[PDB]
Amino acid sequence: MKNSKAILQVPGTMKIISAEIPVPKEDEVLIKVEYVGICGSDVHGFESGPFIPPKDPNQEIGLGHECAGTVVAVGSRVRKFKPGDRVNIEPGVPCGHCRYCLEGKYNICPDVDFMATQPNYRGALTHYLCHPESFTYKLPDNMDTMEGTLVEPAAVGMHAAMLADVKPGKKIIILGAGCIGLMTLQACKCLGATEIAVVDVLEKRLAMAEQLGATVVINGAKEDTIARCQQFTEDMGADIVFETAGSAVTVKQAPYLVMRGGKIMIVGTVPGASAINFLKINREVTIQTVFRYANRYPVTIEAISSGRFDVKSMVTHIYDYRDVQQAFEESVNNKRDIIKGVIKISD
Ligand SMILES: [Mg+2]
Ligand SMILES: [Zn+2]
Repeated sequence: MKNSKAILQVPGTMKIISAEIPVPKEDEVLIKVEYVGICGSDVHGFESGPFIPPKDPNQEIGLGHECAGTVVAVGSRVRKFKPGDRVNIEPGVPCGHCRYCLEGKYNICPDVDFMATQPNYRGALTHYLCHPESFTYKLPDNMDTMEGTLVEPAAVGMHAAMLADVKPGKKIIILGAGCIGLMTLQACKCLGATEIAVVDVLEKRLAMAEQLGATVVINGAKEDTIARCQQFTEDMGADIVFETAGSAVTVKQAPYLVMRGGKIMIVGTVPGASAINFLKINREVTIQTVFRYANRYPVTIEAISSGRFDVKSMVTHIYDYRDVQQAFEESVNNKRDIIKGVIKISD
């Protein structure tokens, strides 16, 4: 009957204020949010605010973009969905008419409306929200709304592996065993790769990498990453190197890890500049940045529903919605022990 939202009142400080229940436009669904994931971008938003200040002096800055729930109402022209459907949402709604949308790259649309961002700052941390039916997806019966929430980061890794043309016979190195690195690992497995090395510095993440199917795990703090990778690839380098931690160490490392003619994929981020040794990759190596996802939700939902892609095992912490402040503090303070945290929104 009533709504509320968690707002970034000032960087580092969340609270929950009242909000009106949105009315779905004729092509939208109205969803009762049940789970909201916490990823790097939300934690950075909590710490710094959005990097474009709101045009409005006292704009209510929402947070959260990975979410799922149950349809409560639908707009008058919605046929795909009905009240009671459990769904997730793809949080980036592109313009649909620019050169990039029309060319199959809507993810890089210059007018994408992405949750908890620039023009509108609509956060998924709320009891009720509206979303276009075209970017909402029904969950299989064997997939709960917490799994539906984690389709979004899984889609990030799926898009990277698909962009990279992962295939059997391609040796893969994944730099980073955080959430996105583990998603990329499982995506590489779904695309048939059989030799996957995963590099991180935390033994708990490498334990999870091995559980999720890494062929070899390498602790860059206790081992020589370049030497161990050269052994892994028989001194030839890997066909594909994924950089997923967004750190300077890893990006600068990837040139030394890839084979001639191979690919380096930068899965998101990299906030600072990084010095690249192009001499080491002068034989037609490709470096490509990877940005969110395009047309990946169905195949990712498929992969999770089948059991081949395990997102439930990645959830290490579940926070109640009214405890959202601690959820974001711990996501900063105890980053060491969190693979993936989610926020449960019950009444
Ligand atoms: Mg995400
Ligand atoms: Zn567009």
